[PDB]
Amino acid sequence: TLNGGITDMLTELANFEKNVSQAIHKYNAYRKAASVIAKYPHKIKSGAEAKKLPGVGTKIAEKIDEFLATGKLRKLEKIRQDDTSSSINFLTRVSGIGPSAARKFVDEGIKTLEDLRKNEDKLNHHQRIGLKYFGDFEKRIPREEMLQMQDIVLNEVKKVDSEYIATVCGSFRRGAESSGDMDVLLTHPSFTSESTKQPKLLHQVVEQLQKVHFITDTLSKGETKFMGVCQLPSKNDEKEYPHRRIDIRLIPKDQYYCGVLYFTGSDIFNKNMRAHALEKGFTINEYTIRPLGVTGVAGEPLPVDSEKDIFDYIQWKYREPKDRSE
DNA sequence: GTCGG
DNA sequence: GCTGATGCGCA
DNA sequence: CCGACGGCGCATCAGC
Ligand SMILES: [Cl-]
Ligand SMILES: [Cl-]
Ligand SMILES: [Cl-]
Ligand SMILES: [Cl-]
Ligand SMILES: [Cl-]
Ligand SMILES: [Mg+2]
Ligand SMILES: [Mg+2]
Ligand SMILES: [Mg+2]
Ligand code: NA
Ligand code: NA
Repeated sequence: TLNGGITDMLTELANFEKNVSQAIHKYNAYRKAASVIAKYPHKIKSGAEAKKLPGVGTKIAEKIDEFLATGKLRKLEKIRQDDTSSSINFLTRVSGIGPSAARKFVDEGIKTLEDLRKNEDKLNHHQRIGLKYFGDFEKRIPREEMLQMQDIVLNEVKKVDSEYIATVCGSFRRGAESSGDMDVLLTHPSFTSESTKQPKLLHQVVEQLQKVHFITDTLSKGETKFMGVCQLPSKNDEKEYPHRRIDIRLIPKDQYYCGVLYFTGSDIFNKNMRAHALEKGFTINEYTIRPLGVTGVAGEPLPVDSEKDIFDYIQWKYREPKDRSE
């Protein structure tokens, strides 16, 4: 892809800053730069050219000049040669191990997959599941499998209560040929911004998906959000499907459009949409869009009847989910 | 790391 | 138990 | 030129 060398380099640096340096704002700056560069319709041929883009400053331009001149970046060559950095970065790939736990682990001599299995006693439940399924969670999901997964979830939900509506969001909604995981937005008429006259609405769905053995493990679970593991059924003598990450959010029914916008993403698109909203005088979350008061405080929710309504308020033209990807 | 207050 | 902060995570 | 940068759910810990 166009400018793929550069957006790789920057993505790699972003990961280093988040996972090793624990410099989350440099992570964000590198990701914003990579993002704007990726949508730039011309081959970048200098740092001075790239610098004109929003989110590319002096230091990224210097890096782009080195990479363009040489085909590499010495900064990234040193990071790659540092075994400690590589170990720390690697352990963050385990679900439940973030940058702080990876460093502690590496500080205690736990550097490899082998080391983590010998030291299961130091891992919490989430981390144990992330380890057990490590290879499986590194794989993407063909859209073909996502369709089978959607079919099971929509079916089992319908059985619990035909009034539930479940929408598969994330990269799948955006039209991706493969997905990292499955994200399911759930609504039910008894859960609104006004009140909750039925308990256990998310719990009912989760336990039904457990009863039929689709959901296999739980990483975390509250009233509105479920994070776990699932698996498609396979045929006799066939290799098993990989276990897959699944997220389910229950959103108030009257807030469905803010919900589905948030959950459709991508993440960078959401952050750029919310930042733009901020500079247009609004604040957006998965529940509401509200006008910003002069005290800084947000006002009451604005009426929303579609995703496009949210785009209209901030004076963006409507982007279809397919155009919300990086 | 970038950009704006 | 709380509030507030941190860690890990979602898009 | 120093300090803000989307926004929040769940799990856990600190200091009450
Ligand atoms: Cl930072
Ligand atoms: Cl390189
Ligand atoms: Cl559970
Ligand atoms: Cl809404
Ligand atoms: Cl809200
Ligand atoms: Mg996803
Ligand atoms: Mg997900
Ligand atoms: Mg993600
Ligand atoms: Na710039
Ligand atoms: Na991780």
